[PDB]
Amino acid sequence: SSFFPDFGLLLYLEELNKEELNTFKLFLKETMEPEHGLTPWNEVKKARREDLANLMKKYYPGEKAWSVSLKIFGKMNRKDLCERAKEEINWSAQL
Repeated sequence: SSFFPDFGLLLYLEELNKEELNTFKLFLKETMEPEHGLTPWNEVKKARREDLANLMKKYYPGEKAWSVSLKIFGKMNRKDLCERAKEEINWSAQL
């Protein structure tokens, strides 16, 4: 359902350790620029996880914030997260 934007993004950010979260922010900067410009980066680079999930949903509404994060997990080699997402999305659609 609507689980993934409402709850999913934050839950997955919580599976990132401190170093991985910094890697995530850099991938996010790289994907948001130059289209979104330089304004969001100031929010991003100081945001804790809950704050990061919220600000992503401003620029990437609904499932878009979730979709952007998943691609980043794959690029940063957190393939365990990509696999869990597959499992969850596939089960949910079967409901």
